[PDB]
Amino acid sequence: VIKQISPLMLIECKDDTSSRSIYFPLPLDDGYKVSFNETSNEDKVFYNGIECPIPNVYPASRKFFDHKTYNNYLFWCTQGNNQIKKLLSDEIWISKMQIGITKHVEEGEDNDKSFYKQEFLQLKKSFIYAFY
RNA sequence: AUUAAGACAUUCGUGAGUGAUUUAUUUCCAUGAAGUGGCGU
Repeated sequence: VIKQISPLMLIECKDDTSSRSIYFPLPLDDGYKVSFNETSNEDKVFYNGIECPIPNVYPASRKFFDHKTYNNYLFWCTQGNNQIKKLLSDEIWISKMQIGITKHVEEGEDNDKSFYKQEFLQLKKSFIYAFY
């Protein structure tokens, strides 16, 4: 019966019929322009293996890639009026840590495993999961 | 039938023990039980 299942989508349903804003993770080079090998036979890299031509990442806006200010992996993106709308991961999801026990009242039970910690996530109000 | 299912942050636990509303302080200071005699030169 089931033939095709689309990847799970993050959909923002705000108000009215309007439209569904499909949210995607930010590509790992959002505002970074990578400038690969200027072919001059020199300055290669060994990626645990064979030749690879020395990526050069610039802030696409010069300096170089500073990894102390790299946060494209904490962002989610959606279609805009010719610019990318960036939403932080912690705004989409809310995290909760739950303490759980077994009251164990009785008389002779061994209190040996009566404690656990559970992480529960909550999607923001105007956010739904969807797939085809 | 899906890295699922199942599980009270619960059991025990006195806001309690010690502790003078006590110490210091004159109901005292001033003050006359006193004044006058009267009647017929």
